Amino acid sequence: MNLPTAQEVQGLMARYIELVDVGDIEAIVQMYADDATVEDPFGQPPIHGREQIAAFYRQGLGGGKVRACLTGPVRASHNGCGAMPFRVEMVWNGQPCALDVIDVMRFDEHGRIQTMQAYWSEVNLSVRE
Amino acid sequence: LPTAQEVQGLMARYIELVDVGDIEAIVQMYADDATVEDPFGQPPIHGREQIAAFYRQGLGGGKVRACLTGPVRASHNGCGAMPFRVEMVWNGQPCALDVIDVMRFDEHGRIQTMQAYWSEVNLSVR
Ligand SMILES: C[C@]12CCc3c(ccc4cc(O)ccc34)[C@@H]1CCC2=O
Ligand SMILES: C[C@]12CCc3c(ccc4cc(O)ccc34)[C@@H]1CCC2=O
Ligand SMILES: [Cl-]
Ligand SMILES: [Cl-]
Ligand SMILES: [Mg+2]
Ligand SMILES: [Mg+2]
Repeated sequence: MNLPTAQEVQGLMARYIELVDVGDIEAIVQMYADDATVEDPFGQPPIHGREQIAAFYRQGLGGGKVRACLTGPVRASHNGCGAMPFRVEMVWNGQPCALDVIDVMRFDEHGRIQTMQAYWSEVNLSVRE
Repeated sequence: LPTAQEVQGLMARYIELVDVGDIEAIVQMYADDATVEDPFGQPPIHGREQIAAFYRQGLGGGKVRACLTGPVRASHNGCGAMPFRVEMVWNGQPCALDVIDVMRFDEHGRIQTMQAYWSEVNLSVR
């Protein structure tokens, strides 16, 4: 594909969250441009290129015990970009938890993720109480 | 720069204000030389009077409601992003729209940039 249409951005970003959910790291990494960046969290130093991005998703996911679901619609532009609200479910201090996240993404004119920026800090982590 | 908890406060305070239609307090939350993109894909709007003409335009009828539809996500470098829904009338059709703003706050606590993510794919007749 060409540069994704708004409909195309909605479908690309929804598939990305299933991959994170199902932990299919190599498929995640194919969605990214070869020279992509990941800023996650946003505010931390960017991670360049597919080798560094695969290891990061291996770090983050490879241990298992992480479900990610959208909590609302993907918001898609007309310049290849979209934003999405989701929740991650995993393990913190041996007890389930949850991190509410928004990822923005900019795609390419080949339809691959050129950037990504994941918003969140500890204010968005919550636990049973 | 403002804290992650404080960003959850400035951004929520900004939807409060959209929701009741106070354009002058919305404009005061901004910086000098702020920019607005909105929608992200269109050139930026910059100037303080222009940023007012923009809120006057969208909002002015008194008939646009804004509410959050999830929590504000905030970073530790003075930035946040938020999901919300706008309801408005559009030439007699009752509609809705789904939106994500991303905002960065200067050290003075004012918006330095705002980028609003949405499209016509984010429109629904209610
Ligand atoms: C890595 C992680 C699980 C997945 C995840 C997190 C944060 C942001 C994310 C953004 C994504 O686009 C996909 C997955 C995550 C969590 C932070 C701590 C944790 O367990
Ligand atoms: C401008 C608008 C009402 C308000 C609004 C819209 C879109 C994005 C927004 C982002 C905001 O932070 C505050 C308000 C809006 C609508 C698009 C069409 C319309 O009538
Ligand atoms: Cl939402
Ligand atoms: Cl949400
Ligand atoms: Mg799944
Ligand atoms: Mg390229």
